[PDB]
Amino acid sequence: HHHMAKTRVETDSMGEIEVPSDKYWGAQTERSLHHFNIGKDIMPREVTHAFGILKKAAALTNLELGKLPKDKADLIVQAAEEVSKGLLDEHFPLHVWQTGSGTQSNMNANEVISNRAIELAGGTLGSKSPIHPNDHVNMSQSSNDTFPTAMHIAAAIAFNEKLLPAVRNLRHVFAAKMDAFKNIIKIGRTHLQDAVPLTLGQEFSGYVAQLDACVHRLEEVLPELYELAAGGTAVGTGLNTHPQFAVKVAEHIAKITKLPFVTAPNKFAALASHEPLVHAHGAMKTLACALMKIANDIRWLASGPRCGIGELIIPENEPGSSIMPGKVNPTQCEAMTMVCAQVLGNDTAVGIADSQGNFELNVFKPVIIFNVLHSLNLLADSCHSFQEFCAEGIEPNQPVIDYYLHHSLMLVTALNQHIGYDKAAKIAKTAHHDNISLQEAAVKLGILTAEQFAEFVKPEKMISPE
Amino acid sequence: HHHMAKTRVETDSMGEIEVPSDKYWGAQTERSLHHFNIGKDIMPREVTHAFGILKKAAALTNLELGKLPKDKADLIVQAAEEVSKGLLDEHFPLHVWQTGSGTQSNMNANEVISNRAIELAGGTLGSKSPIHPNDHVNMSQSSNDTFPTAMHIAAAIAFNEKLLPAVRNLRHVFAAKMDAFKNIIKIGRTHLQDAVPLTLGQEFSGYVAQLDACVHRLEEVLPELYELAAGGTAVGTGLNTHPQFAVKVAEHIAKITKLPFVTAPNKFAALASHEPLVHAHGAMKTLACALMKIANDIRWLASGPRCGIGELIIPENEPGSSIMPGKVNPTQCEAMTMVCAQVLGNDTAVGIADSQGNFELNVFKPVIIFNVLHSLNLLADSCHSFQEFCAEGIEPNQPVIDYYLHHSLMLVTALNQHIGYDKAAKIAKTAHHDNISLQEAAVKLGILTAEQFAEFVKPEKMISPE
Amino acid sequence: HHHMAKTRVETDSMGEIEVPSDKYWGAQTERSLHHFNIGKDIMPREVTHAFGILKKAAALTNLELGKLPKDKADLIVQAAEEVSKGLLDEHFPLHVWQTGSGTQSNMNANEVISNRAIELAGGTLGSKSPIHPNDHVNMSQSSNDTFPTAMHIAAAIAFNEKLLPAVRNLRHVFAAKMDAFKNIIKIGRTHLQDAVPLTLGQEFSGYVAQLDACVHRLEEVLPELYELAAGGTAVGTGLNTHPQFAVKVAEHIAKITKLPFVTAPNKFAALASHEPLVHAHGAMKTLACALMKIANDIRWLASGPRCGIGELIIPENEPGSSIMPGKVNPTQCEAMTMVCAQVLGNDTAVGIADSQGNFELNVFKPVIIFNVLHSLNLLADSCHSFQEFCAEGIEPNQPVIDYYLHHSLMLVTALNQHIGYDKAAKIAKTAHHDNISLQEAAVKLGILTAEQFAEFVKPEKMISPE
Amino acid sequence: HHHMAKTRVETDSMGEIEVPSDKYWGAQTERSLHHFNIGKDIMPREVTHAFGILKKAAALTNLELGKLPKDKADLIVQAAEEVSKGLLDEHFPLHVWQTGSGTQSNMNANEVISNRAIELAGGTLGSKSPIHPNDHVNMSQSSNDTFPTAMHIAAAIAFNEKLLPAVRNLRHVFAAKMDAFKNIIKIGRTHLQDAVPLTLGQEFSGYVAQLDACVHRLEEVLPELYELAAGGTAVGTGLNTHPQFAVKVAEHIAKITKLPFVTAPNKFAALASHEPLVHAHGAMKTLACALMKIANDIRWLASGPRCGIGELIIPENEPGSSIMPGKVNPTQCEAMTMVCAQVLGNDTAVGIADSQGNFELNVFKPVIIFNVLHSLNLLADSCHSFQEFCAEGIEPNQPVIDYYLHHSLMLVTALNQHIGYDKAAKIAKTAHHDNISLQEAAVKLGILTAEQFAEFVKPEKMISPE
Repeated sequence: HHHMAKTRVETDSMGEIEVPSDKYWGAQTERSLHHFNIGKDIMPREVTHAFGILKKAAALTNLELGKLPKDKADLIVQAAEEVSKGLLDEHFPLHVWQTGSGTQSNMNANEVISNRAIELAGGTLGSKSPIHPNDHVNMSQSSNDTFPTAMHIAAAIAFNEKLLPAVRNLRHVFAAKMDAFKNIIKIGRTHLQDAVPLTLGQEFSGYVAQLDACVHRLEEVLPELYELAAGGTAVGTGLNTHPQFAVKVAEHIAKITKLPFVTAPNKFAALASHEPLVHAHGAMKTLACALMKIANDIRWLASGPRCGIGELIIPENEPGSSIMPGKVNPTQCEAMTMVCAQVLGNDTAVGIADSQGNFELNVFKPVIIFNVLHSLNLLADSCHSFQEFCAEGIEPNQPVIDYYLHHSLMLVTALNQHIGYDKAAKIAKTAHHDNISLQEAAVKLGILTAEQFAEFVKPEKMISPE
Repeated sequence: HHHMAKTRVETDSMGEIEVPSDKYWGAQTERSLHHFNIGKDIMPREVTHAFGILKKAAALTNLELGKLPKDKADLIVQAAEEVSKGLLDEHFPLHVWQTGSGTQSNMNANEVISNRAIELAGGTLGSKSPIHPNDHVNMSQSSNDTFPTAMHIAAAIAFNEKLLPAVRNLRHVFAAKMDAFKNIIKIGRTHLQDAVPLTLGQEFSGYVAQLDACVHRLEEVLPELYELAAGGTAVGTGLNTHPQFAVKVAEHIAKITKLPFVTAPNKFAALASHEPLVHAHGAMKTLACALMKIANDIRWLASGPRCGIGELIIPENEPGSSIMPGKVNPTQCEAMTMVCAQVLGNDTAVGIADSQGNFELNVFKPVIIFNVLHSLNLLADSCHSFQEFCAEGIEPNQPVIDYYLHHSLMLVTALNQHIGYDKAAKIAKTAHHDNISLQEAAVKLGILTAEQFAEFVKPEKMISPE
Repeated sequence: HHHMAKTRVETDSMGEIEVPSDKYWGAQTERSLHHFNIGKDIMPREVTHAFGILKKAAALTNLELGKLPKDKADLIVQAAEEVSKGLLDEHFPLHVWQTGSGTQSNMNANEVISNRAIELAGGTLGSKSPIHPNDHVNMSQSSNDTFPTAMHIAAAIAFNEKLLPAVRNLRHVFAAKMDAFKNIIKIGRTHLQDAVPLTLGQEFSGYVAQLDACVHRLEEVLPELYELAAGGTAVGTGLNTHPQFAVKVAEHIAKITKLPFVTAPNKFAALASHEPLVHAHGAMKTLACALMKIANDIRWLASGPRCGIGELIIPENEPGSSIMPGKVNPTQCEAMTMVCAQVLGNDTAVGIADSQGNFELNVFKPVIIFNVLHSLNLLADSCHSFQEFCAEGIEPNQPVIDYYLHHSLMLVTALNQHIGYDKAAKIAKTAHHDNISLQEAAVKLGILTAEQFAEFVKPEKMISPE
Repeated sequence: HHHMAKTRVETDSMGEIEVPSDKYWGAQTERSLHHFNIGKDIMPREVTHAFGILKKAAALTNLELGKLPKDKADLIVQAAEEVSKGLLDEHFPLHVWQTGSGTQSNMNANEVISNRAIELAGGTLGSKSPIHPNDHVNMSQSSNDTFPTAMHIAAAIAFNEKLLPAVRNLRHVFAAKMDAFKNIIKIGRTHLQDAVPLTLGQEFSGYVAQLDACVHRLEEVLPELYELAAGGTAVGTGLNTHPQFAVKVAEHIAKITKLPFVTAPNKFAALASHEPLVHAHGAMKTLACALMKIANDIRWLASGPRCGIGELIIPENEPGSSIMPGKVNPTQCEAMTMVCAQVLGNDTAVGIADSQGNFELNVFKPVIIFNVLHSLNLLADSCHSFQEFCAEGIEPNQPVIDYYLHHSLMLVTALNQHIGYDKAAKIAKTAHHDNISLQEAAVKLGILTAEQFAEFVKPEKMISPE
């Protein structure tokens, strides 16, 4: 192994290893990079930032418990704050496809925070003095209860700060369009066939209701994620931690994040299984199922400009051609529906990985959180992009909407109570056979005048019960 | 088409069709059987029974609204009660793989209830008099808002009466075993490797906590399922139903079932999408992920009798061989883990089908409810079978548990505070090299007497924090 | 346990058990029914029939090897032939969710064939004389190498006799429509937007090519399925079978079926894993992905009759209403697309189950073959139904096809070489702005006469390279 | 929008846009980055390199057809060679979650190759002179037939050069271990229970056979991938390309790659669907199912060091602790099994995306190739890492293997032919009851001497047929 850049010597129990001088990680992170260079997927930075939160909270807890000297605590807190702010993300090189407990990324956090703290103290990086990655930064913690804590911190923060606001904000654009479109009457479509009318606002209200329900399902995940594994140590018993550490470290994490993190009531389930994250992903899967449908309705309704449906007009954002006026490819719908297919696959992966726990520890932890955060960021980013570059600009093509409404055969049942089923069916059959409107067929057959037809067939009286 | 058995003539708008005389379905059910003979999967009987509930509630509602005469209402209610009790299930022959709105099974219910009601009145089956399948049994309803109502009734009743009790009951067997095993100390296993100890009760407490969380996730689905589509009619607007029908029919369904069914606040989402059923299935998927792990722990811990782990003993229920004493194949674990694999696949199918709605109607309704009820019955039945024939009979193999506890190298860290890390590591290395116990190595090296070892290494002091 | 019907006493190593007198199964099948009453799914009858084939072949082999007397062989062959013909399927009551090796269904076959053979000999059912279910019907076989042999026999026969012919036959209907439609020019659609033209025959040729490729992928599975596990006995070594049994029994199975069954070259992989069946299901998944798209194109192109696309007309098979002329719901497309969603979920289940083998035996065998045969029958049946009741009757709506072709803006690039890009773009922009055709805009602007437009814009010259 | 770095002005039909001066992409790539900033996933570099191959081949073809001047061809070829060698990968910033046709990445290739070619000619970047991204680099190509060509080139090259060699090489390490272990007799395990013996070589032969079959399934994909969409242009007809372009460009791609690329016989299926890539992913899924099982056998057999199975010893690669001798966590098995879970989820995503084609174009192309290449690289990299750091170092723990072999009860059936079933069963029952070996029980009961037992029970005579 070699590095073009200058290196320093670090040590672990396997001996010396050279580490790039401008990086803060240590011997074990460097050594592990050599053995787990699988794929391109770097551990998600939300997990790195959550490790910063955990290590800060641990230092404050160990200080309060009298275990960690104030001067060492202050240095660790300062470095862990930089980690949690994302300022040291280039020092976290490990891939997802690592130790299944995530211990390697826990040690990456310990080594980075130790070496940055050593630098803040004016010491020699790699010397483990005055801040030792295991003895100080990992004090009262274990190889097994740290990564699952980072998983739940990362997922809960991302739900609250990124995903739920993105879905709420898209819902309120659809609601604003719903209100704008509340008096536009359009033809229904069931089984893809022409059907009785509804307003464009009513149809958009379905999307609003779908998104409302998804918001609620995502919120219902959060209490499970607020429960933290920290304090279970190696197998769940808390052996070799302080009797107060589990509760106090969660108290500090709650204070740091202003979210109601608590210690997990059952540490054995918290280490041996990850159904809270299966549930988090399942709620995201329900959102992908709703978004697939909503995005598909928008692109089908806007299809054209002349040989599709064409009831809606969407904004064009990629360059067009002056020789192709009216043509708009629905590229935000395409990105969103591709995201939705990915989320349904990621949901399969998460459930498979969760099902594979053995005894005291599920060792599929990195792939579980990787898929949760991948789906979350894809969904949130696509909601935001689809909102800005498609949904906010949706407009009705009123002449097309109106054409379908008054040229469909489906309004004919408004005639039954006036002329009877037989005469109404005759009007519809003649309209269909002669390729004319219901009104034109009624006049042609001498059954109704045009004024009688307009009195009897009022679409605004066909969008609610009697 | 032909029937060995005597037939009667029925009619629909395509003409005459012969229907077996001893069956209550009518022309459209018979005719559809000829076009949708796909697979072997008959529509689940819970859906049939829910149609009975809906049609009874509809008749009572239409009677109260003055639309349906009392004599016709009474006959429909009587026949619909037989349907809801399962007494007419042989008259529902249609397969899952039918019209994607489920309208064919709605018409199966209308025809059966009409012909049975005609028989109760002493009339001629097939005559549609005095009870017409469309004009009376389907009064105020539509082809599109009836099957989704049956879906939610069936799923909510099955959750409440079958699945949730089965999971609760399995949880309490594991809790009773947890209590029985609370003082049995065993070796932990992490990454499949020997680890620090925990009690067998603590390990079973993890399973108890997993099942508790699953119960809660399944309960959280129910409010979505209690909302019913009935009253949305063809496209969600309620055109061609009574303005009070949606609310009153749900009131009657709630009274019949003693569950809090209500009309859906948004009929457009209720017809165009089925995320409540995606969510119902997702919660079942979390249960499958937990059960896979629990069942696998039980069969691995009981593996043997001599060359596996062997900490547990499970009951034998299939015949054994007197020449193979001690051997027990974990067949309830095998059936359960196969069920869990099926549920994870069914969850993929449900999300795909839900994602495929278009405009005013999702027309994947039968496959969605088919998978929900299939997974539900597999999970509930396997919980019950695994409980009765495996979990209730789990016993510890105390000599094997004890052997591992005192022959593992992992208890050596109890020595550090007395003799130091170096001497403790020397004891462990000698034990490993010489294939002897930690106590034997400590004595062999002259570092500890046996009495000193027993004083310093107390597994009962190694299962909690300091 | 009890039975309304008369019973006889049977015995196994757990004692006496009552078995219905009119059923041919024995003690172990009855006893197992009491422990594995999970779900409704009875082991697929193709597996039962394949057990008949295996047991006939085994009897002929054991006769040839001198192990089985001729009189006993003849009786077993006669009963096993009845099993393989489906004549005894009501005597196979066990569910899929059984012993994960499938040994319970192997014993169901042994007991049925033994008791039917005893009856043919005039003996006492349940006495195991003169035909013993284990000592004669299971002679030279094991509990573990029999069900996987039945799996491969069932799957290979079903591929050859049912699935592949169904797909080939649907392909040739689409090819016949392709030929009929080869001169009908229609507008292309890309991203759902209007695009340059192609013939309806060219578009159908895509479906033909998709089905051809699927046929090839399904055929490529077969050599893996022809390799049989029989002869591996308990763990793959062949301990306790005749050195010639594995090869000779496969020779007899090949002769019975007229398919090239052979003994598996590696019995350890044949018992410990089932990737041939994962591959069989994966090829079916590719067919589901193609059929979803083909069925969706057909229903979208036929959507209407007036407010959708409407380029195609499909046959109506469920009763319509004289007041709704022209309306045809695409119910065969709906059943097919629901089947396709199911197959994608079943594919997830099969891969999960296959991944879960341990050591010498994968004990997820029933769920693997259950999903393979479920997907196979759904796909084959839906192909046949969709062919008969939809594809064979597809017709073009030529006036609608022609309207789109000549009212799209996309043909304008045919003008560039005659009038230049600028004038062509001006024609398109005016057509779009004024809601008129390209020809009308060209005339309106004085750029072209109508005769010049017709000379320059020839759709029949726009469906191939220069 | 802004850039800290110096920028140049580029133009598209939407106007001016600033592009970083040190980047080779152009207006449309920059503008699209602003609209499709979804997730972190950059289009896989294999697709970028394949675009280099396509654009080189296109330039050579257009030169041969007389359409492209030699001086412009030479410049494009030079720049496209740099792209195909990976030398310009920092100039391809677009994400997977883009236009569903992949046209945006096609234009990224055109703009990079144009601007690099302009630089090679000494011109002004952004001027589109002397090399125009559309008029020259995209000459004879379309927005829709280019990305699918890159998909197939990338996948076929990656199969041949990376995935298949990685699987073959892992197979031959397992085969070398198989040969080394051919005389080591161990206890079988079925259903996780002790079973009759087999050699460790026989058990490893199962893994070898599984990998051989997977190699064959992966090879069988390749003929589908060698067929290329290039030449189908917008909808499959080849409108607006040269009649010889499709065949000649594939000829040039075959010459460049030394792989047998050919033009696709049906361009409509090639644009409208992607079952070749579903099949490619399905074959990778079969490999994930095999690897999950193989990796699990290795980690279970090596579990310990004292309270698991412990028949194998694996190398330790992460630092251990001198106080935990003998303990080795199976971290390569963990990374591999996590990869396998990911591949099963990715397979679900690929099938869903492929099923969603409409009319002339499937617009899920980026997510399909993203998952194919993600799964491929994870599988190939994990095979290589698992080979180097686990499989090559697998050793038997012969004392543990031997202990199980001679202390299992399963060898007792070797006694039946000498002492009868009854006496053999008595020996087994006494051994089990008294916790002693079969030999000790036989002696204790006075049934056999130790020498008689050793003569009658020879494990080397128990691993094959009579």
